[PDB]
Amino acid sequence: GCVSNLMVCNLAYSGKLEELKESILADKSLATRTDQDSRTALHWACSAGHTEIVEFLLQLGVPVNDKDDAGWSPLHIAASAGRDEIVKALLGKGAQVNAVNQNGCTPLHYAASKNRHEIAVMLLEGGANPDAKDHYEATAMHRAAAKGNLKMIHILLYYKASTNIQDTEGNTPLHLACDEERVEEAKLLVSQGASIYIENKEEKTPLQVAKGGLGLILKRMVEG
Repeated sequence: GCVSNLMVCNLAYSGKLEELKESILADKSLATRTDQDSRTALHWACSAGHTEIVEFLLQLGVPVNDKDDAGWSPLHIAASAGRDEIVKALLGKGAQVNAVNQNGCTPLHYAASKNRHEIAVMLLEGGANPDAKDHYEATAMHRAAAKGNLKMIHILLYYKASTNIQDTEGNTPLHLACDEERVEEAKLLVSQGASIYIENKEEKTPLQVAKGGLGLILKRMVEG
């Protein structure tokens, strides 16, 4: 498909490595020329998962942190699209782990919302802030708890993510775990220090949001 008004962007998106290599080597300025969405060949190669094209552009020494018109960096694009090897390559060239797009999302928010375990680890090994808050003051942990992703909760706890940050509705990840009936996630969160006392904007603790017996189980875990 024609994703760009820029030839080199279409070549990068469609995985046309040799043609892209010919064009840029012939005119190295094409490597950083931007299209209608303010994207270069790097953004499109990240989107379509063309690792070798990404590696080519990085070895050329293109910038790795330029944002398109929606605030997306290559690292956002690679993390969202589940491009494990490209995320590794971008972190190897000092990609901004804590960059935010126009929704205030970091690459880790996307790793969390799409259950991308290996990418979350690479981002966190790379200095990602586990407590980065989006425009709704929500964290990676809010997403993991809401979706019931135990493996992702273990990753975020290992890298020292807080369990008690309130989003704009006053909900901690434990409120969301209780509301979505994520029983084993709720119990893990409490066992690791998630507060049963914090009230959301409806003046409810996680115990009060919890349904059918979960509230008493969590209360007993903290109070005996």
